[PDB]
Amino acid sequence: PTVDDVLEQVGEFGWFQKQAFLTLCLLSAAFAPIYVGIVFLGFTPDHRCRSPGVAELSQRCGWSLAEELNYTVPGLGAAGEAFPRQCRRYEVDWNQSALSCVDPLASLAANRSHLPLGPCQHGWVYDTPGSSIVTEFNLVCADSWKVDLFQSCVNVGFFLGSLGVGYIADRFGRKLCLLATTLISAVSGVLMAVAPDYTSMLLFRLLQGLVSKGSWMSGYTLITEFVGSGYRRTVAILYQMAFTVGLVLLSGVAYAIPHWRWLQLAVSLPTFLFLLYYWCVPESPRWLLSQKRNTQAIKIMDHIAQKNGKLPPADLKMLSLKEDSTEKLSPSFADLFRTPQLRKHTFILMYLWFTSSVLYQGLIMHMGATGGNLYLDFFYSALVEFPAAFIILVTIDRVGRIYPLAVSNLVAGAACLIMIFISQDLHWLNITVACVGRMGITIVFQMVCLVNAELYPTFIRNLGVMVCSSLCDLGGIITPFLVFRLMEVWQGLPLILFTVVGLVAGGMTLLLPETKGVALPETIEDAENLGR
Ligand SMILES: COc1ccc(CCN(C)CCC[C@@](C#N)(c2ccc(OC)c(OC)c2)C(C)C)cc1OC
Ligand SMILES: *[C@@H]1O[C@H](CO)[C@@H](O[C@@H]2O[C@H](CO)[C@@H](O)[C@H](O)[C@H]2NC(C)=O)[C@H](O)[C@H]1NC(C)=O
Repeated sequence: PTVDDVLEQVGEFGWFQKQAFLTLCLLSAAFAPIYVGIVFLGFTPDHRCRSPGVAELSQRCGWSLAEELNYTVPGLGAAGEAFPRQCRRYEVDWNQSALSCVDPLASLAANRSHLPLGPCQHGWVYDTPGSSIVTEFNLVCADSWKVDLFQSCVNVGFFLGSLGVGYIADRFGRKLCLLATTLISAVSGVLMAVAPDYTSMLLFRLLQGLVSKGSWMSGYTLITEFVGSGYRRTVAILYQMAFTVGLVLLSGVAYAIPHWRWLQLAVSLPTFLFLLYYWCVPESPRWLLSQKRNTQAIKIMDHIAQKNGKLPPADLKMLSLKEDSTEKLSPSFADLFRTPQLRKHTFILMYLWFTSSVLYQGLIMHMGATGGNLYLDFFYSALVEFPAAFIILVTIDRVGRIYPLAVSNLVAGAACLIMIFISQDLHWLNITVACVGRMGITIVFQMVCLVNAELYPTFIRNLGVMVCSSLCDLGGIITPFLVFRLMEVWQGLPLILFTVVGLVAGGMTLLLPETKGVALPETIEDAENLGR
C-alpha cells in the first residue's frame, strides 16, 4: 500500500492529472513577466534635449524628422560617441530669430562645436510614441545609472527570495505557499502601476521578485508530485513549454500596448483569475503522507480515483510510508548537509546552476548587433526554445537524464569556443551557431531543473531546489562585472573562461546519479543509497 503503487492503480496520468496540469500551466505563464525583467518596461529610445524655440520654427517652413535631428541638434562623435547629441543643448535662441529655414544656426557661429553648450533643461523629447519607465522619470542622462540600480535591486531580491522562500513552502505545504505567494505577487503587480514615484515602483517590484519564484517552483513541485513516476518527464517538459508559450504571448501583448503602466496592470490583473481557480488543485498526497496526516491523504486519494473514474483500491485504509516513520519530519536547512551523498549532490547541483547561468549570460553578451525591432528579436529568442523542448522530450526516457545534460553543457561550451577561435566576423554562420548555443543552454537549464527536483527527498525537495537555484541568480548578478574586468587583461580572455567552465561542468555532471524510471525518494536515508 505504498503511494506509488496505489497511485498507479487509480491511474498515473488520468483526467485529474490532466486538469491539474492544465490549471498549473495557466500559472506558468504568469512567471514570464516577472522573470523577463525590465526588457519591456525599461527600453531606452532615442532622446534629445527639448527646446521651446524649435516648436515655433517647426511649423514655419517644411520640416522632416530626419532633417530636424540633423541641423537643430548638436552633432555626435565629439568627446564621445553620442554623449553631446543625446543630452546637450546649445540653448541658442531659436525664437524671435527669423534666419530662414536654409540657415537657421549656421551664420551665428560659423562652426558647430565651438558654439555654447547649455544645460539640458525642459526635460526631454523621446522618439517612441509609447511610454516606458525611462520616459516616465526622465532617467536618461544624469540619472542613467538608476536603471542599473533598479535591475540590480530586482536581481538581489530574486537571490534573497530563492534563499528564503523555500522553507515556508516546504514547512507549511505546497498549496498554501502557491496561494499566498501568488496572491502577494498579484496584489503587488496591480499596485506597481499606481506607484507615484521611483521608490515605490522599485519596492513593489522587489517584493514581486521575492515572491514569484517561490510561487512558480511550488507549482512545479506540486505537479511533479501529482504525476506518476513514469510521466514526470512529460509533465515537467510541458510545464517549461507552457512558460515559453507565456513568454511568447508576453512579447505579443507588449507589442500590443507600449505604455508601461497599462502593460503592468493588464499583466497583473489576470493573476486574480488563477487565484480564483486555486479551488481545483488540492495538496500533494506525498507531502501530507510524510507529515503524518494520513486521513486527508486518503480523502484526497478517494477524490482522484473518483475524478479518474477508476475504482479506488480497498487497501487505502492502511496507506502509509514504506517504513514506520517518526512522528515529526520537519524540514530544516541543517538536514540538507548531513548525509555525505546528499552534500555531494547539493554541491554538484549548485555548481551546475552557477555554470548554466554564467554560460547563458556570456553567450547572450557575445551575441551580434541587436536588430532594429526589439520585439521581433525577443520573439525569435523565445521561439528558439521550442526545438529544445522537442529534443529533450524524446530522449530523456530513452537515453537517461545524465548523458543528455553533460553533452548539452559540453555543446554550449564548444559553441562558445568556436565563436571565439573561428572567425567571429559578421557571417550567416555565426547567427546559426549562436542559435545552436542557445538551444544547448536552454536544454541545460531544463535538464538541471528536472534532475535537481527529482533528486532531493519529498519533504525537502522545494528547499533544496531553491537553494541550488539561488546560485543561478548570483551568477547572473556577478558575471557582467567579471566579463568587463577580464576584457582589460586580454582581448579574448572571457571566452577561454567560458569554455573551461563549460568543460568542467560537463565533466562534473557525470558524478550525479541517474534517475531513469526510479520512484522519487521520500526519506533522506533512502536518498543516500539511491546510487547503490
Ligand atoms: C532577454 O529576455 C529573456 C530573458 C530570460 C530568458 C530565460 C531563458 N530561459 C528560459 C531560462 C530558463 C530558466 C527557468 C526555467 N526553465 C528557471 C527554472 C527554475 C529556476 O529555479 C527554480 C530558475 O531560476 C531562476 C529558472 C525559468 C522558469 C525562468 C530568455 C529571454 O529571451 C527571450
Ligand atoms: C546635416 O547638417 C548639415 C548642416 O551643416 C548639412 O550640411 C549642409 O548640406 C546642404 C545640402 O544638403 C548644403 O547646401 C549646406 O551648405 C550644408 N551645410 C554646410 C554648413 O556646408 C548636411 O547636409 C546634413 N545632412 C543630412 C543627412 O541631413
